[PDB]
Amino acid sequence: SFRPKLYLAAPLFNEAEKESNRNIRDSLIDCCDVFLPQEDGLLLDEPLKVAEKSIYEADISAMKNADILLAVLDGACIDDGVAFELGYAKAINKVCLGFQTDVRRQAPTGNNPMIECSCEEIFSDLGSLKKWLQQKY
Amino acid sequence: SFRPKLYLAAPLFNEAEKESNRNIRDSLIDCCDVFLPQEDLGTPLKVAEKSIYEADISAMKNADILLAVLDGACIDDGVAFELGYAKAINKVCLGFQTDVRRQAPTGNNPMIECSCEEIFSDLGSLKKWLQQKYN
Amino acid sequence: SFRPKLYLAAPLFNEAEKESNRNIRDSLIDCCDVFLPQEDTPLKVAEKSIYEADISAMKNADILLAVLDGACIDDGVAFELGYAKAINKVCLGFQTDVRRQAPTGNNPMIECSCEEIFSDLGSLKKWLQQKYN
Amino acid sequence: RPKLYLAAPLFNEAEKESNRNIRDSLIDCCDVFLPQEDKVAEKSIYEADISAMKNADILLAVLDGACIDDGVAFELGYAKAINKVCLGFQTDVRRQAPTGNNPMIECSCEEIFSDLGSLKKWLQQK
Repeated sequence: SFRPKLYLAAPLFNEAEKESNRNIRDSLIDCCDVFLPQEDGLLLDEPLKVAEKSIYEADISAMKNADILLAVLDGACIDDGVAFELGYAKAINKVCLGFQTDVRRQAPTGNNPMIECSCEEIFSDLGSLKKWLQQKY
Repeated sequence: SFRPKLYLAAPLFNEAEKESNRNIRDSLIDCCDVFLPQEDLGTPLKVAEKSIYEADISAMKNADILLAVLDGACIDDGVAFELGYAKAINKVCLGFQTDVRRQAPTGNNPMIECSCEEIFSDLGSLKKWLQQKYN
Repeated sequence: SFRPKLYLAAPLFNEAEKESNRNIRDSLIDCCDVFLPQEDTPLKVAEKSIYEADISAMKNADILLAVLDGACIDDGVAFELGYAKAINKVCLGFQTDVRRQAPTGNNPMIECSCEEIFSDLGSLKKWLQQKYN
Repeated sequence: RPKLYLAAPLFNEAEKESNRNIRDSLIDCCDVFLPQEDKVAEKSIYEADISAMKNADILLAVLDGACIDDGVAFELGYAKAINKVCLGFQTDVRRQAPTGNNPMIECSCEEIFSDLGSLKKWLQQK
């Protein structure tokens, strides 16, 4: 089969966000290995600058290990952790994709140019994401 | 060595932000060559975004220093992208922040907080700090 | 004395937000009767219609429940909170987000504007019964 | 000489300087209350902003920002409810949705102004 490695970059600050990341992960598991930052032992609010540093390095690793970075763009604004991770993964030449069901945008003209142009594709639904993934490989 | 290469990652969406960024540039233009995205119709959207994007990537590759202005209701997603991109290609990443606001009561998101070598709250200290690093 | 009328002021911009609102409403439908704005032609006329619909629905409400979660507190939620407080409804917040405005918590207009802010649907419904009897 | 309440974010010195640019701009037409100039610490902050909002004729809410500020929006709503003339000032090219501002904001503001020259001129008629 070959199971590509996927890193889900996504806000994880309330249970709706965390339940929604699980949904995306369960939808991809028959395709791809999925790293989920919220399930990777280290979560902040549960040692301040050492927890921060531990979270940071664990995320950098997981990004380096992945083939794909899926960035969840939903929210009143695009989360800054997600944007940073999107730019880092682009610069080390990962395949970069966006997931966006939200009606809100940065400006009437859509997402920021650095988000819109770094994602090869931005998807509004999981099925299109899954078919696009299978044709890419 | 020459004058160091500062790229200014900053929100530029109203006239306050644009003036704020000109103020930052004018104070550094003794230390560093400064790239301001806002200064450096009949345009189809997709090729517009591409050219703005490509030029910023190219400027970022050509910088020694990325300075990320972290102020605002949210940290700008353009700024946060540029920080991650610059950090992955091993630039010097600094933050500038004057807002009282944060993501959570624990501070900035750890990716922003741990990727900036330092975050400054006043230009004088930032400028002097760069001066010590490069003599 | 019948069932109290409750207005759910919440962001409704994606299916996760819309589902989460439905879950708040379902949890409360034994206590109270819940107006759900997501459950209730040019755009200049569509705005004032939603506006008037919502305004009228807050005026006929007893309780305003404002969910504060998000990268920012939604501006509509914030508008509805202040509009409901000025006409003397009971104003309550619901907040599961670990995020705040400052490292000192919510904006004080929000913090003192709400009479209490809950993190469980459990504790909130208990407060209301022990309030009304 | 109406009394005017500036609903404005005030969390960095760019925002605060920008506020005083608005208020100094209009101090020939109207009196302006600036919240940045004028447990229990938050309660006092609360009690004073509402009583100042009460004494105002006009609420002008600056909408610029990556979000419309919740404090500003709270006061916009409060001010509309007790029947002030509510207006907006928006220079930011950002919007909530690609269809403009939230309908609670757009329709509670009688007019949304792009520059102070227009705002200045509109209050001449009122």
